[PDB]
Formats: sequence, structure tokens, C-alpha cells
Amino acid sequence: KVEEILEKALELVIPDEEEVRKGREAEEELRRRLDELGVEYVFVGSYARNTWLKGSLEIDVFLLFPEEFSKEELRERGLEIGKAVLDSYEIRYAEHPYVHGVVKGVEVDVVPCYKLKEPKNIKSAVDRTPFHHKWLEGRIKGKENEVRLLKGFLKANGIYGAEYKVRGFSGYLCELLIVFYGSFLETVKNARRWTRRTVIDVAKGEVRKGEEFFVVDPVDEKRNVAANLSLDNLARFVHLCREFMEAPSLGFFKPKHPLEIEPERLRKIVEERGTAVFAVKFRKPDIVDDNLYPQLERASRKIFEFLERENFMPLRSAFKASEEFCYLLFECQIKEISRVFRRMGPQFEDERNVKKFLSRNRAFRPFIENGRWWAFEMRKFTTPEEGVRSYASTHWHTLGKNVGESIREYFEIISGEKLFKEPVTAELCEMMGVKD
Amino acid sequence: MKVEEILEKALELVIPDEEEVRKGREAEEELRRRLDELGVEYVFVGSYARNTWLKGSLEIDVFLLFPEEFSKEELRERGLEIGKAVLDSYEIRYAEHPYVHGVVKGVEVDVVPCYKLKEPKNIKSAVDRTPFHHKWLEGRIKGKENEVRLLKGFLKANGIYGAEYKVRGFSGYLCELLIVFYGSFLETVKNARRWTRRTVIDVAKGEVRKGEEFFVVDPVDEKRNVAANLSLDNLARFVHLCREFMEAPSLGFFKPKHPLEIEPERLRKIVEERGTAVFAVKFRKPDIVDDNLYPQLERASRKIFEFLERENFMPLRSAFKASEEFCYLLFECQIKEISRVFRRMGPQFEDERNVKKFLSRNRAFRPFIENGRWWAFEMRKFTTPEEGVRSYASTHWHTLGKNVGESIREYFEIISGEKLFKEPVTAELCEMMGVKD
Amino acid sequence: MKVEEILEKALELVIPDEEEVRKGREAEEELRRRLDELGVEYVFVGSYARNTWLKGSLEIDVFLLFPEEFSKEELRERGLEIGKAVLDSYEIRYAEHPYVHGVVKGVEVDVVPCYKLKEPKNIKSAVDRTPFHHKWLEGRIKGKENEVRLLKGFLKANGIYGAEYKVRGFSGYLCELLIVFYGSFLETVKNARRWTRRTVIDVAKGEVRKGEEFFVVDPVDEKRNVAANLSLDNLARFVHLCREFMEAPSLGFFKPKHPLEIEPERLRKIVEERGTAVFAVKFRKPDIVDDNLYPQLERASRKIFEFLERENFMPLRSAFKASEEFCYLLFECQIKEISRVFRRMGPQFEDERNVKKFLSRNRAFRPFIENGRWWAFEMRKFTTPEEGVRSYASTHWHTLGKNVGESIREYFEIISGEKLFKEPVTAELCEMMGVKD
Amino acid sequence: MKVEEILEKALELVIPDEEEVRKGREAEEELRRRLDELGVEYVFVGSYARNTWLKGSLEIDVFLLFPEEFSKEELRERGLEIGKAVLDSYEIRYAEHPYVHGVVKGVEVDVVPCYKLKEPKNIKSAVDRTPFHHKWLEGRIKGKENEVRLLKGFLKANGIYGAEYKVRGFSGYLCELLIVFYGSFLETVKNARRWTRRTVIDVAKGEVRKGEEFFVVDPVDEKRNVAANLSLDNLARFVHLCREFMEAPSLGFFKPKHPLEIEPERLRKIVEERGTAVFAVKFRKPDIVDDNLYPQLERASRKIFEFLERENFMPLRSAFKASEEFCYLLFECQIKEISRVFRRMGPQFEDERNVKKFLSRNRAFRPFIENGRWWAFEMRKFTTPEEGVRSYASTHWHTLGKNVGESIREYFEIISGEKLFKEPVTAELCEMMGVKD
RNA sequence: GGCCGCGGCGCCGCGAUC
RNA sequence: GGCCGCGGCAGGUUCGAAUCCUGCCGCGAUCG
RNA sequence: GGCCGCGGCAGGUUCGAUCCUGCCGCGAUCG
Ligand SMILES: Nc1nc2c(ncn2[C@@H]2O[C@H](COP(=O)(O)O)[C@@H](O)[C@H]2O)c(=O)[nH]1
Ligand SMILES: Nc1nc2c(ncn2[C@@H]2O[C@H](CO)[C@@H](O)[C@H]2O)c(=O)[nH]1
Repeated sequence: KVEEILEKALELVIPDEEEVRKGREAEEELRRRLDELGVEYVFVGSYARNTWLKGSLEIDVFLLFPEEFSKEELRERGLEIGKAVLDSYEIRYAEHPYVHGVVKGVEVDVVPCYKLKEPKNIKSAVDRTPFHHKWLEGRIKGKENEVRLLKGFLKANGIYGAEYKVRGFSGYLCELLIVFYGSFLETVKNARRWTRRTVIDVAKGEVRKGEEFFVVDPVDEKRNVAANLSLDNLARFVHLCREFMEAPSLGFFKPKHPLEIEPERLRKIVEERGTAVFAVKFRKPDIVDDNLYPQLERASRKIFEFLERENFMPLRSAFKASEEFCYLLFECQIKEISRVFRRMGPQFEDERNVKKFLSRNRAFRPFIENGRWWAFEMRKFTTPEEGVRSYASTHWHTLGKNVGESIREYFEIISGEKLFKEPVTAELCEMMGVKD
Repeated sequence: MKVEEILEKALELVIPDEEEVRKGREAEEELRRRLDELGVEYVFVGSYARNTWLKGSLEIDVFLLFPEEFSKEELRERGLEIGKAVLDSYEIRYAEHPYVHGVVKGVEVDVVPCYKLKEPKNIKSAVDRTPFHHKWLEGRIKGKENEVRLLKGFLKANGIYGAEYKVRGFSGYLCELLIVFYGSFLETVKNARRWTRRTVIDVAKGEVRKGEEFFVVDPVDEKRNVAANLSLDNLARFVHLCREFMEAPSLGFFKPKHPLEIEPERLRKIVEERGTAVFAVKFRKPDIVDDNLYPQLERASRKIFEFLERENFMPLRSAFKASEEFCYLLFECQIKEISRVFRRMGPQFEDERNVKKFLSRNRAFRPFIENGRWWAFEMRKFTTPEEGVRSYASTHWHTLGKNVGESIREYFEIISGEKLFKEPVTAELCEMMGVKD
Repeated sequence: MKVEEILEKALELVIPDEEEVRKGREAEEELRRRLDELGVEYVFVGSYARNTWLKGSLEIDVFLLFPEEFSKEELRERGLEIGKAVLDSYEIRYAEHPYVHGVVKGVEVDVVPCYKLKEPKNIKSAVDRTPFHHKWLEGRIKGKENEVRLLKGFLKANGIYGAEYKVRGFSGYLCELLIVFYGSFLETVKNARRWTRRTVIDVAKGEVRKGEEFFVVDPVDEKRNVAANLSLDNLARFVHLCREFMEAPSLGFFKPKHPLEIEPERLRKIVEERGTAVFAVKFRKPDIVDDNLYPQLERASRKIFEFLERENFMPLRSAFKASEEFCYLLFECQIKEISRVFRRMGPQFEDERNVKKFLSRNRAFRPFIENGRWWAFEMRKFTTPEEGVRSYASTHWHTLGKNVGESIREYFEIISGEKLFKEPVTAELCEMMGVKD
Repeated sequence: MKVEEILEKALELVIPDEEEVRKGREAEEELRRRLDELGVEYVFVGSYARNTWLKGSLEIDVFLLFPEEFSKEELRERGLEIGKAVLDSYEIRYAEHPYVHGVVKGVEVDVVPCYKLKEPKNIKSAVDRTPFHHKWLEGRIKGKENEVRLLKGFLKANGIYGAEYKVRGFSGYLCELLIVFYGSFLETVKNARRWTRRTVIDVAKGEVRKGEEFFVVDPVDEKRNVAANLSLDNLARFVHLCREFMEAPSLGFFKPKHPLEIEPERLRKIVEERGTAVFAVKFRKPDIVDDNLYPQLERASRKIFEFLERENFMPLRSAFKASEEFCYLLFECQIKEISRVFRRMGPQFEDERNVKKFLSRNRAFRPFIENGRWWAFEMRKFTTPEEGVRSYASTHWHTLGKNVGESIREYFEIISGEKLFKEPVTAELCEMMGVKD
């Protein structure tokens, strides 16, 4: 039965007592250090509401300073306080330079911000986090386990987190959904009837039809909490919910193992497909995931669009970011194209331009077709691999700011059996739909 | 060298020698003698009557004029009786109505029945128009016959003389109107350089204006376009030749180009460098007139071309040739081979019902979501243009024209690779690929 | 009493009652609910969406909008797939694209797939041009829905509403464009009296001018004639009705005419008095839609009518009728019986050879000369119009329309006399002969 | 492994586990409690009472006894009332007579009213025999319950268990009589190898003899055939099964068979190799029980088959499937296409009266004499089996069964070619064509 | 799918119409 | 209620039906 | 800081512009 499955799930989902005592002792000690300095602070985030998922323990503390101190005034000051409270700290750059460190083994964040009267003086996202907490701290009580079930259900299917690496559901969005539908089970049941135009207005407690999938923030009606939830991940979630209800299982809460596959079998698969499968290798820029992945996504789309234009008929693309290198994977229906192509000339009555078009020397004679001139010309490349070698060599600049600059410094085109040796088997299996 | 020198030298290739003219006069006299014996009203029309016929293209046209009171059937009976009774060796041909083609003292002759109309307003049949055409031209073309012959020779040598569907070019009647309008061959070539696809040449009103298509107003019937069957591409070819001519005149324009005759090993080498897929569809030529066959060969080629487009084989050009026995549909494709797998479109994720059906079917690989919609990897039936066309010719033979489609249904085959170079199509392949000498 | 009062009362015959309106509103709401569950882009268009549908003719037209990237096959797959899922008791119909017709909460619904085009130039399909028609009228027709609704009822009551081949009248779209042009039903009727067979009505430019045909310019496409399939005769009828309507306004114009059925005995006496020959060609109705059948019944009757004209049976008028199981081609001729002997045309007296052949034939009677031509007395194969058609229909079945032709080849019979009046054709017979009361 | 171990292992797949028995026992004693409170005559019969129900097919049967002092109308009233006032979640099923079916503490139950009766000399309703059937078996089956279960499982695993019209196999009652007769499952299988279509098994007389048809004599009524609804073909499939089992015993005979799995492309290619015409008649499934639906599908499938034979399309076999919404009638024909023309037999040459009538019809070709009789060429309305069935389904809907025929009268569609392989009927197509894994 | 018109010599092909 | 086998009728197909295609009434059988 | 959507300029492609590419401004998202 479902009720027993969700009970079994709580084991994988709820943090153990040791993890709580580790955080509780880190919290109580973190306060003593903040009280002595006599600074205005507040505990928020998934910890303050006791909704953090198992293994993902993090303490979020916000410093509430007056409105008088503008921008860089409290930035450096709040940063200074973060050092005199944390053990092994390090400066991390978000919208505002905040401080990430550790206190008695537990990771901690210290973000400075304004102390605003109402959510009208909102400047940035950091100014909304306190209001998100204030709105949730009361309503979420007695539903902490419902949140964690949802967070686990999503993280197991790789769609938990609003960061660009995932483009899934935020922890804040999860809690809003539980407050709306009451429980995890009710959320999954109703999600089956979600569409790409569903509007979930939490504050007004109703569901409307809109222009896009829009979860209205109770703090700011103008804001979509699911703004970075991709359309596909929305589609995937709706489907996962449908599958869960038809045949409930604890498997939905356990992560999947990458498809084990021998390079020889993988070769035999590509042969059966008759496609060209290759990858663009290059060194990973030293930048944050929130900057890296949107760029890899761009570089992929750009090369993909180039392959379309050059009539190589690409099927799908993919990318992987390892420790030192990045890979842009492609699969095209055309292994090789004729050297000859057709270049369109002007209409026959346009004598001036026809003369210019015909003046160019070519191996074969131009011709007329539908009252317009045409000419046989030669391609510079006949394979998709050679085409991308050319594109990545001349159009490196449009492949993302940092990714484009790395490709400028170095890149290979790896295909055939040599590709299967690279650590990209998990993604090649995914984009081709290999099953076993 | 000089313009007038070339035009003078061109007349030799284009004017009938005095022997051919004598051959025609002798038949003409005998033909009139046999007709007068029968008490029928006739009229010598066409190229021969106006003395504007091309060298080695002698053919007499005689139209029989009957009262309007006659029925279509009576018109025919009297026509065929008088046809057979005047020609040494006749045969019944068809064109709107039956007429009699035959020979008289070596010279070929056409005897056509039509109504004797006083006003050019009672024109039901097109044959009823010919007497009016001749009537309008016999006076205005006098002195200009050599100019007409030049234009005809210029057009013929460049394969665009004749309004039949095999040529889709300039009719002889059209050539005469052009000379009457412009005054001479040279002046026609000159002004032709500024012809557009919207040019309207109205001889009867003596003006040039703009229209929706290239229109040559018939002086006999202003609603008729004399250049109706002049294709856009052949119009373009003519305008371009006229420019090429005035830029660098030459007697070569009036001579036919000997077909590109190359060996099957060089032809293999050209296709090799082009990197394309060249192949053909061989089948038996239907037993029909060219005016039926060629429009169907066109349709056949177009349909297969459109098929190759849809199937992503990326065709460059198509061509066709007709032997006395067989017919060939030629094609060149940029893709010699395509992958087995392809993307099959599924429903949007919101569809509980259809997504279930879509995912129900068995496939070698997992379907996936993209842009909020399900897609699935499926396999192609064919992976080369040759096999794709083989499949299409077998299943969609009916769309390749009536007579051509039925013939393909009985028997066809895909002659590809080097085996095709042995077939008699090399001249068409070189034209199709733009091969130089 | 006065025109304005008649119209005010005519509105009742024409506007949908509150119950029929609500019937649609409930279907619409349910239809939208189903379409939203599938995430498909759609739009309610046509007569219902603009709230101009005639009383009793409630029909909802939803158009599915797909990207231009979609292949025609994909366009059709998704369309059909969505239709069946949204309609209760669906029925696959065919036009330009295969679409789905069905029922939702007791209301008729059409679901047509098409392309979501931003440019009205990318139009290739007629279903692609519908979404543009709707948007051009959506704002303009607002506040005039009852004026359109009058024009429809006025037309339908006189059997000239609908541009199908069965009616060859005014389309619904045409009706709305005319109200937008003249402002109201009354202004449309008043000006229609001055229409001609050359009148052009430019809606976008809001001006009238002369042309070749009766042309109502589509605001979305200047090249298209909205009143293309409006027959010349139905045009004349509408003009006349408008003139008759203003000279003596009546609510009777907005009401259908009674069947006007008469006893077989009266009809027998009428034909006797007229002294004509009235017969029919009966045959099985081809299993084809009306749009294919009626143009063929028109051709069939026309061809047979022309045969009777050639054979001197002097046809007056013709008509046709399609029942459920059979089809009838009705004819009335002034000659019940013609002489067995007739004149056969021979050669002129000069033609010695052919006169010999002509006079050598065995004949009951001697040939003779008349106006320098030999004539002969020969015997007709048939001597009544029924005999003649029985022949022609069997030896020229192939010209009587494709489907109609093959059905006549399978089976047909010439019905006349008492046995014809028993067939379901009396209404058409009376209309043909101009019987009154 | 060997037979003894196979049957041992089979008991696992066959005997209900202690959890299923407990689920039933608690339901029984509870059901008895409610029958004692009202104080009504009742009896537990059927497979449950004798403890022979197959694994997973748990179903309690309880017959309500009533005195003979009741008419056929009074029994259902206080019969169903006692039924509804005993079952928790009850409904109403319709069989021989109205009866209540519902679930009681997990398991479903049937409450059938009937007369008590003294001896089987009455012989009236079918439900009046069930108590006598149980009484005859309850003593003789004790100690053989597992043998019964082995037979029932052996049959169900091969789709021939159950006397319902959807199966036309062996009834549960029949299975128990056989075990009583032969002593065990293994002895039944051994002797069944020598069964014929004329074998008579008399249980009460303990003898086998030859008769007119396969007949298992009911011990209660010698005139009744217990295996009456066992089809001839299923009897054949059983005799063959037993022979295969004894020749090479295996546990696989007790496990149901795989669903096959085949791709549309292979299925298309197969049909191409057969050179046959495969198509289906698709329509909406009438909302009726299987026992009414399947016999009608058999009738419709048969009627159309006989039509295909009669129309010389030479059908090979026919199959049918019933989904939740639609029903399919599958057919395969050796003739994809037939000539337009055919022969019709006329009268003998002496019969002048009828020769005149026969020769009066308008036909495309001349009739001819052959062996003294007159014959005539005539034209078919259709030339393919698809189109032939389309005509037949349209004009003979009424004979394709009551409910099925009515649903076809409303809507049906002929699905041929590759489009048929998309429908959910691949399993039925593979079985029909004898496609091997 | 059928119908009309155009073009070439009723047979074919192409535009318009439902 | 539906299906099946006979018995008596009533239409349709056909030049013409005891016979081929259908429908109604009566009896028997099967299944729920 | 990066990415995405708009708005306005500027190179390139090309026979010439549809396409490609860059710069500035506004808004959105993530850190
Ligand atoms: N179609 C038709 N066949 C008949 C008719 N009467 C008899 N037959 C059939 O004609 C054939 C010859 O008749 P018989 O000599 O057997 O009486 C037989 O097959 C017989 O059944 C009838 O009225 N119509
Ligand atoms: N009227 C008619 N009788 C036939 C035919 N064939 C056989 N017969 C038989 O011939 C006999 C005529 O007396 C009857 O027994 C008929 O059944 C036929 O084609 N027409």
C-alpha cells in the first residue's frame, strides 16, 4: 500500500538524530558568538523550519542591518562579522559577497541584507528570504515530513534544485506546494493534471489558467517561484507522478545507477543506428556551476543549430562537465554529405547582378531554374565532425563567454571508438535512449 | 566579326535551297489541281504559304473551308473524303478534330477541315483561328520572311523553337508576330534583352505594357496569349542568349551544339568528385504522343523529387530522357546514405491518454521528452535514395501520371552507380550536372 | 406594415433562442476544458465564435494551431489524435486535410488542424486562411450579428445560402463581409438591386467597381474571390429577390417555401396539355459526397441535353435529383417522335470519285442533288428521345461524369409516362416546367 | 524431472495459499451469520463449498432455497431483498434470473434464488440443478480436490477453461465429473488422448461408448450434455494437448503463454509475402456482457465471411478482438482485387417469355448462349474485399447480431494496409496468420 | 476526390472552385 | 436478454425461388 | 558574474538582402 511506502520512505528521507545533534550543537554555539557581538541576525532557510533533506545539512543565517547603510557599507561590515563567528571560512560571490564556512563540522552561510518593514521595499532576492521564512515558519509546522518526502522524491529523479545545473524545483517551491495541497500525496495526485499554463496562486488558494506555469509567490504576486523550472522537467514531473499513482514503489525515492555498458556494446549500438556520434572536448573554465551550465547549454544549442543549417540533421545533443574537461555530445543522421551544393543566384532579368554571379569561376556550369540562376559550388567539409572543427575554430566567441574562450585556447573532435574511452558513456546512453 | 556579316552567313543555314523550293512548288500546283477537281473551297495557310519555312522543314498546310451550317460530324466526313482523295499516301492524325496528314510528290501535307467564318468572333475551335492568323500575316510579313527565318533558326539551334510540350518554346506564329512588331530579327534580339516575366507585347495596339505573366496578344483574338506555352525558364534562356549575342555576335548561335560525348570512366570520376548519389528509373515508354508523354515525364520527375526532399535525401536536380522503347527519370542527390534511426513525433506531455499509447509500442530505445513533447527513436524502411525511390515507385505509381504511372506499375528498375553510365543517358547527365568540355 | 417592422419580426425567425444559445455555451465550456487538459493551442472560429449562427444551425468550429515546422503528416497525426480524444462519438471526415467531426454534450463540433501562421502570405491551405478570416471579422462584425443573421435567413429561405456545389450560393463568410460593407441587411438588399455580373466589391478598400466576373475581394487575400462559387443564375435570383423585396416587403421572404407536392394525376394532365415528352434516367447513386456528385449530375444532364439538341428532339429544360438510393436526370422535350427517314449529306457534284462511292451504297430511296451537293435518304437508328438517350447513355457513359458514368454503366433505365410520376421527382418536375400554386 | 515432480510443482501454481483460504473462511462464517438472523433456507454450493476453486479465482456461491408453493415471479422479490440485506457492497447482475452479486469482507459472492425441490424429476430451470450438482459431487469428490484443481489449471493455462461463450471450453462442473470418472488428472489426460468427436462419457453408468456427438452425460439428468458448449475445435486442442503433454511432460503446460511481441514493419513484410488482403471492421463496443457480446462477434464475423466467400474474394480465416471501447472484425482474403465484369445466368433458350425479359436489360456487353442457356456480362459495384465489406456492412447491419449490428449501423470504418497494424490487434493478426515467434 | 477553365497535339498536363 | 438448431409464414434478389439474401411467429438447446 | 527574452544601432554572409555575428539599453532567472 502507498501509506506503507511513504512510511518506508521517511527512513531514507528524514535526517538521523546524530545529524540533528550535530546541527543543534552547531546552532546553539553559533548564536552565542553572534549574541556577544550584539548584532541583529535571524535564522532562516530549510534549517530554521526543520525541513532540510537527509545528508543536506546547511545553516542559513541573515544579518538584518538598517536601511541607512547603502550597498557596500554593510557588505564589507557583514563580511567581517562572518569571519569573527565562523571557524574555517571562505568568501563566496553571489549577488552580494557572502561568507560560507563551518562551525563544529556543520556548514554555515552568512548573508547580509536589509531589515525592511513590509515586502514593498524589496530590492533583491536576499531581501525576500526573510519574508519567505516569516510566511512559512507558521504554516509549515506539522508538515515538515511532507516537505522532505517531496524533496526526496524529486532529488531521486534528478529534478530537485532551482540551480541552473538542475532547473528543477526549489526547496521554497516544495514547501509552498505542501502548504497548498496539504501533503506530499495530494501534491503528486494533482500534479498529474498540471499543464504548461497552470497557475498555482498559493495566497489566494486557487488554480487558474495563465500564459505559463506560474507559482505565485505569496510575498510578491509579480514573482514566479517556478521561474527556473524548465518545461521538460515540468513534463517529467507530471509523468513521474502519473507513474507513481499507477504503480507505487519505494524505487521512486532511490536514485538510479548509471547504465553500465561495455565500450564494445556501445560501438555496436551506434553501428545499428548508422549515425555519426562525436564529442567536442575542451578544458573546463574555472567558474561556478551557475555560470558553467548555462554556457554549455548555449554552446550545444549553437553547434546544434549549425549542424541543422549545414544539413547534417542532428538528432539530439548533450553535455558533461568532469573535473578538468567538458564534453559537448552530438548525434547526426548524416555521416557524410556530397561535396557539391546549390548556391542561389539572382532572377534572370537582373542583368547587372547576373553578370557578377556568372563571373565567378567554377568547375561546373551554372543553370536557370524557375526564372532564377543557380550554381554548383563545393563544400569545405563533408562530415559533421569537420564542420564543427571549422565552426568551433571561427565561431568560438558565440559559444558562451568563458566556454567560448576555453574552446579558443584548445578543443578536440573525438568520435568513433576513441570517444567511448572518454568518461561520457552515461550521457551517450541517455541521449540515444539505450536501455538495459 | 561584324554583325551584318554573321546574319548574312546565317541565311545559308536557314533559307531553303532552290531545289527544296521547287520540290514544294511542284507539289503545291498538283495539290491545287486535285482540289479544284473536287469543287471544294480551300486556303493555303501556314509557314509555306507565307514563305517563312525553315530549311529542311518543308510542309504544306491546306485548310478546307466549309459552311457554318455543317455539323462537326459533317465537317469531318467531307474533310476526310477530300483528304484521302488528294494525298498520294495518307494517314489520319488527331488534333482537336481529326485531319489528314499525307504526301504529294514527296512533300508532306496537312489537310485540315474548318468552318468558313466571316467574323473572327465565332471561333469555337482553335483550327478556326488559323485562317485568320494567316490572313493577318500574309500582308504584313511580306519582305520580312528572311528575318522570320533568322529568328526561327536562332531559336531552333538553342532548342527553344516550337510550342509543343517537348520544347515549351516559341511557336512559328509567335516568331512572325515578333518580326512584324519589331521589324527585324536584330531589333527583336535587342529589345528582348529587356523582357521580363511581366512583359505584354500587343501587336494590334502597337504597345508594350506590364501584366501578370509574359503575354503576347494575338491580333486575331486579344484574349489569347500566343506565347502561352513558353516556359519561364526558356524565356529566361532567350533573354540571356540575346544579351550574350549583342555582347559578342557569332555564327555559332545559329548552329546546333553537338551533344557532350564523354566516356563512362570520366563520368564515374566526375560523380566521384561531386560526392553525390546519381541513379535513374528505367521503364518502358508508353505508346502515346510526345504531347502526352513529356508533361507526364515532368510530373513523374517532380513527384519523385518532392519525395526525395521529404525523405531528406536532398536532391540537386532531375532530368528525363525518352528512347523509342524505354524512358529514364534521372536524379542526383547530396545524400548517398542516411542513418537508420530517426525522430518520430509524439503527443504533448499533458496528454494522459495518448502518451500511454505512444509509450506502449515496443522500440529498441527509450522515448524521451523535448520541449514539453514526447519523441521516439524509430527505424527507417530505407536508408538510400535508390531504395526510397524504389519503394515510392512501387506504392505511389498512380501519382506519376496516367500512362507513365501505369507503365511503371508493370515494370521499372533502379539503375544506379556505374551501371547507369552504360545506359544511353550520358548526354542528359552531363547537362544535369553542368559538365564542361 | 413598414420594412423596419418586418425585419424586427423577422429577427424572431432567425436569432437562436436562449435555450439553443445556452446549449452551445455548455458545449463550448466543456470543449475548452477537454482541450486544456491536452496543452494544445487552439481557437474557436467561424459562425459560433462570432455569434452569427442562424437559428437551428448550431455548430462549433475549433481550429488546432500547430507550428510551421510540423510536416503535413505530423499536422494530421496530432489533429486526428486530439479530435478523437475531445469529441464523443467522433466521425473521421475528409476535405483538404483529414479532420474530425463529432459531438460534445449534444452539440455538433468540427475540429480542424492547421498551421499557426503569423504571415497571411504563407497560406497554402484553405484551412490556414480561416484563422485570418475570423480575426478580420472578430472586431468589425461586432454590433451587427443580427444583420448578418437576417441576410443568412433571407438567403437560406430562398435556397441560396451555402457555397457548396449543391447550392452554389452565398457562403457564411461572404454574408458577413457584405454586412460590414453596407452596414446592415437593409443597406445590403437596397444596393444589391443594382448589382451586375461584372460588379466588383472591394471590402478592404470599401469601394465598388467594374470587372470581368462578379468578384467579392477577400480582405485577407486580394487575389481570392469570396463569391467564386456563386452561380450566375443564383446571383440574378438574389438581385431579383432584393428588387421584389423593396417593392413589396413581406415576412414571407424569410420563410421557406412549402414542398408544393401535387397528385400524380394532375401532373399527368399537365404534361399532356404541354404536349411534351417527359422522361428520366434512373440509376444507383454513387457513394460519394455531394460536392462530387452534384457537379457530375450537372455534367451528365448537360451532356445528355446537348445530345438531344443534336438529334433534333428539341429539349426545353433539364433537372436532376439525388435520393438516398437513386439518382434521376430529368428532361422535357418538344418532340415526342421524329420521322424515320432523314437527309444524309454527300459530296459535291464535282467530286467524281466520292460520288461513285456515295451512290454505290444500298438505300431504300434514290439520292438527289440539292445546291450542287448530293444528299441521300437514310433511316434513323431511333425515333424517340427516350430511345435516343437509352442509346447515348450506354455508348457515352464515360462522358457523364466519372462516378455517375460508372454507375450508369452498371445499371440504368429510362423511365417515362405514368411510371415516372410515381418516382420521388414531382417537386423537381414542377419547378422545371414552371407549374404554380 | 518427471510427471510426479511436475504435478507436485504444479500444485503451487494451482492450490490457493493459506492466506487466500483464510480470506474466504472469514467471509463465509460472516455470511452465514446474516442468513441465520433472518432465518431463511440457504445452502453453500459451487466450487467453494467443495473446496476446488482454482488459485486466484475465489468465489463463494450461495443458493437461496424456497418452497414449491411459489410462482416464478415471487422468488426474485424476497430473493434479491434477502440478497441486498446480506451483502456489503452489492450490485445486480443478470443471468438466468435476477440475482445479487457483491463483496463481503474481501471476497465476492453470488446469491441466486431457486426452488428447494425433492427429486430431480422436476427438471425445469438451470439454477434448480446446481443444488443437485453439488449434492452429487460433495461426497464423490472428497479427496480429489487437488486433481480437480490441476485439471482446471491445465485448461485455463491454455485458454480452454470455462463454459462461457467467450471461451467455449470446459465448465468447472465438467472438470469435477471427469476426475470422478477417471480418478485423477493424470488419468484424464491419458484417456483424453483417445477421445473423438463421437465419444460419449456416461459417469453414472461408468462407461464410455460411441455416439453421434461428444457427450458427457449429467449424472442428474441423462438427457443433458454437460460439455454441450464445448466447441469442436477446443475439444481438438485438448486431445492434442494431452498427447503433447504425455510425450514430453513439462510445467510450462500449467503456465499461461507469452503475449508474443512483434513490430509493425515485420508484420507488414509478412503480409506482403502472403500476397493476401488483410483488413478490419472497426466499431464501438456495445455496452453489454461478454456472454452476449462474443456470440454476436462470432455471428458478424461469420456473416461477413460468408459474404466474402459468396463474392469470390476467397477468405482464409477470420478473427475478432474486443477492447474497452472498440471491437475489431479481422479478415484475410486470397483476392486483393477482382475484375469489374462477371457472369449472370439467364433462362433456357426455349423459355421465350423469360428470354425476352432477360434480354431487355441495358448492359455494356452482348449476352451469349452457352449449353442451351442465356448468359450476360454485368458490372460489379465493388472490386476489392474492403469495399465489398463496406457495402455489406452498410446494407446488412441488421443481420450482424442485435447490439453489434446496431453499433455498426451508427458507425464503422474499414482499416486496411499498414494503418491496421497501428490498431491493438497484432496478437489476433499473428494468431490468425499463424505467425511464429 | 471530383468539377470547371487554360495549354499542346476527344487524349494528357497545369491553374481555379467545393 | 443474447447466440445456436429446426417448424410455419412474410419480403428482397432474379427472367423465374421448395432452393440464394433477409425479417417475423412457434418449439428445443447453450451461456450469463 | 553568467545565462535567457525583448528594444535600438553596427559589421559579416550574399549577385544584392533571408541568414550569421557583434555592441548598447530595459526586464527576467541563478549564484
Ligand atoms: N436467382 C434465382 N435462382 C433460381 C431461382 N429459381 C431457381 N433458381 C436456381 O436456378 C438453378 C437451376 O434451377 P433448377 O433447375 O435447379 O430448378 C438452381 O441453382 C436454382 O436454385 C430464382 O427465382 N432466382
Ligand atoms: N423460369 C426459369 N426456370 C428454370 C431455369 N432454370 C431451370 N429452371 C427450371 O425449369 C423448370 C421449368 O418448367 C422449373 O423446374 C424451373 O425451376 C431458369 O433459368 N428460369
